[PDB]
Amino acid sequence: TDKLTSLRQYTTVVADTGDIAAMKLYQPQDATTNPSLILNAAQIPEYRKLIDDAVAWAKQQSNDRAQQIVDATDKLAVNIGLEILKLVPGRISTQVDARLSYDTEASIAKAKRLIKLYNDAGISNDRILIKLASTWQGIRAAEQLEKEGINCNLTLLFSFAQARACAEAGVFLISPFVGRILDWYKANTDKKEYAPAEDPGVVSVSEIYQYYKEHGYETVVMGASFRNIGEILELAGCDRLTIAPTLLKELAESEGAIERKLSYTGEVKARPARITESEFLWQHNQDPMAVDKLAEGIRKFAIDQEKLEKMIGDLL
Amino acid sequence: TDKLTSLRQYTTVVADTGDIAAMKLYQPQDATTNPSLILNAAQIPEYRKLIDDAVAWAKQQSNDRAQQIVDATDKLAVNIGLEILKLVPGRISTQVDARLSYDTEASIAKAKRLIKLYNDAGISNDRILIKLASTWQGIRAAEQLEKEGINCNLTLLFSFAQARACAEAGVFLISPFVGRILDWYKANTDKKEYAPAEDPGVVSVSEIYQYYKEHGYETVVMGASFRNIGEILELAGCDRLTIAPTLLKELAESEGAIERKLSYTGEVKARPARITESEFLWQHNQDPMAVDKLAEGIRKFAIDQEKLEKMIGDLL
Ligand SMILES: *C(CO)[C@@H](O)[C@H](O)[C@H](O)COP(=O)(O)O
Ligand SMILES: *C(CO)[C@@H](O)[C@H](O)[C@H](O)COP(=O)(O)O
Repeated sequence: TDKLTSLRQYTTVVADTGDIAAMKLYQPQDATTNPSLILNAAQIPEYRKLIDDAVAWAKQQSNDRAQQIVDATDKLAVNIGLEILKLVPGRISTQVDARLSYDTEASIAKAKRLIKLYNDAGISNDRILIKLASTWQGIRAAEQLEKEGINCNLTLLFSFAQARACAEAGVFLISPFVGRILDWYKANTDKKEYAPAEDPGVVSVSEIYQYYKEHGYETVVMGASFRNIGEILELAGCDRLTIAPTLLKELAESEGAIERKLSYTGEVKARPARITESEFLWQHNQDPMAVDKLAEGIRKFAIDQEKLEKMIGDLL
Repeated sequence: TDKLTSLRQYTTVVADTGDIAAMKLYQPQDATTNPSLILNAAQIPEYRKLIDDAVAWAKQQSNDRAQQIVDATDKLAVNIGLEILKLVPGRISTQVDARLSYDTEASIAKAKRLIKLYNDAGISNDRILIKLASTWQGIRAAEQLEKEGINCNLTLLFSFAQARACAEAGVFLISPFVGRILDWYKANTDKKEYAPAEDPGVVSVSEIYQYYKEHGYETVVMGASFRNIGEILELAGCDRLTIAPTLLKELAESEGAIERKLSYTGEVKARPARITESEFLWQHNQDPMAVDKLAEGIRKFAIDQEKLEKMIGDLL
């Protein structure tokens, strides 16, 4: 049989898309969206009914234009989540407005707003992960949300500082990125091609996994962002991996069995004192790749949120 | 006569070096050092006596090796400042350990430590600027230090967010960078050469100057970091400019009179509400150049501080 089926022996497979066709086809445990994927999903013609439901619901919630745009985009992201939840047994990840990434209180508020929308549609909190960028502020938002029974997916995770802070905050799940790390190394070093074991994204997720297991942290490690099946296969054994349909297709069509790569067997070690905000800021900014890419992912996801608001704006 | 003499009609000229020869030769109003310049100055043979005083003074302050290294490097930076103050009528800028850039309290403490060292040598606070990186944390350190009668030079300033936050904190002086901005644009865009008026470093300082004067802020604007005399001449009229000896030489040997370029004639406008930390973080990370270069300058200055510690370490 196939590499996708072999991988599911070791790793829970998650679909990185807003497209329901992919859920029918690959039957993943969970799904992840983000604002770019939400923007792309809104172009699917069969999803016009979901945009229409969102716009109509928004107009019923208030008579103010600014608030209707905000309500409709939020409701659209949730509507897509609801469709996906019909087809996956596990969780949907839905990302908060990236414009709030450096504001803890606004992020907590928005996370709660989305959770309410899901709850009001009949969905309980154990079906949802609210996606927040792994800034200090997002990590603080998440720590508080976890205490209020809202589980979070900490995304755009590039630096070890970020990984340590998320563990210490007790977040439900992290999404350490692989492909964007590779992207950065190509664009900023001499070395433009990498064996899978040398892929610096793969090295990053592997080192994070080890650290998490060796200190007994229970935060789920979900590798995300992939450029090729080599990266994915080198990470077999990661708790979860979220994978775009293109690469799911490739795995499903490749014959053969693969080995588990990622494991920890040793003793549980003593945890250190919690990293403080100053230590975290210092160690994060030691990593020029992480500096660039965290900020960039936030900028891009915000642009896509604006585009989503422009689109909705034209329909009110 | 010469371009250097013409420039001093419009702008207070500051020497960007730890080398006293340059002070004798160009007779600047003020001087600036930073840790790289302190590291380079320590190689000057005539400065061995200053390293020797610093190491001897450190050994008198404690019997602990780690503390002696720290004390000696601080005392060395001050000893250099003291030599320079003999030769300039105005201020010396001395930078705090860049490893403290994201720690407000440690930065305040280090700033005070340096001020004490100068005071103990008979120098009062109106002869000194403590240099701090323009992180949110450094800007908060500076706001507090200014209230305690310690004047600060806010450095590594790249984003408008940084410029606005420093103005609103009432800091004594800012050092918006020019040449490093140019460096970034060369390395990250197609356009590798710039007319002086198009130089994005020159545009940045010009826009900051305008904003400061149009809101009546009294923070001194001192352009720093230069790659060519074109950048400097396009900024004639800036309150101050700190300039390396290489470029001072070029100005002094270049014949002709230059025209003032930077002025604000209009009406004083009403100030906005203060930028908050979240707004500042958002707007700073909108500027990919600023993101990269602030973090980088901090890393490089810290490496140079480590090198300074290695050197001192070998002499205890
Ligand atoms: C959420 C992570 O849990 C996902 O939707 C990620 O944003 C994507 O995996 C990122 O992929 P790209 O790097 O290709 O945008
Ligand atoms: C302090 C600013 O007041 C200066 O010593 C600056 O660090 C230098 O001007 C930086 O110059 P380079 O960008 O050429 O290193």
